Amino acid sequence: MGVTKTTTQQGTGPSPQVGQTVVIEYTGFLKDTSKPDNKGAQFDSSVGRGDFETAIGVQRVIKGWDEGVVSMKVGEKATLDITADYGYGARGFPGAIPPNSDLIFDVYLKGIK
Amino acid sequence: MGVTKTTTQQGTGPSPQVGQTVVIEYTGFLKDTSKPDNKGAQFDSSVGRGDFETAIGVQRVIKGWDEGVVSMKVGEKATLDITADYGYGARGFPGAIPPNSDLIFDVYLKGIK
Repeated sequence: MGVTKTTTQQGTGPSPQVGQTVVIEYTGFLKDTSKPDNKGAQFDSSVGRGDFETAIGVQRVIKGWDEGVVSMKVGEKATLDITADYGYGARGFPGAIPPNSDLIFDVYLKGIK
Repeated sequence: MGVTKTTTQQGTGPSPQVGQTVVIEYTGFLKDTSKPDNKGAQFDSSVGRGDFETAIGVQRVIKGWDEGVVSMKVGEKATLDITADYGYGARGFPGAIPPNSDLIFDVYLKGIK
């Protein structure tokens, strides 16, 4: 239950494998179960900044992204519900994410380099 | 070498010990040796918002803050040069801190609880 994925658009391209570079568009929200779609405050997004690129499965992003994205296919849009332990944990990230925050991300997998 | 400190204003109050809670004002920059004082892009600051309060020395914040702040006295202003090992490490934070980034922080210790 560290990360749960909900598919909102099915993709049919290849699925990322460990070490490949993925290209994603994303928006992140603090989870709040009292709010519509459990989405609390938006804390980050690639929208208007440029698609985000990272090698996947090699701990260069949070564990929920490493595990969620390798389960996706290019073209897929999904929402990842990530527990604090699979996100930024007790530290959080100062200025953006409080300690012990569950997270919701909309993720669109646009490519594998 | 994990964190090195330049004191820019001496403090004369008490110094924190491991496990105490500290009150700090800070600004964080990506290290960029092509820029004055090695300060690249500013990614976060408590200036204009409010002070950051945390238990110190117990891995609630990056190692460079744990060691750097413990070395300070209340009233002290210092600049910390923090290696990636002592900062946010291999993940960083998407759109703000790349993986394996050295960091520069201005820190100002304003209280111990």
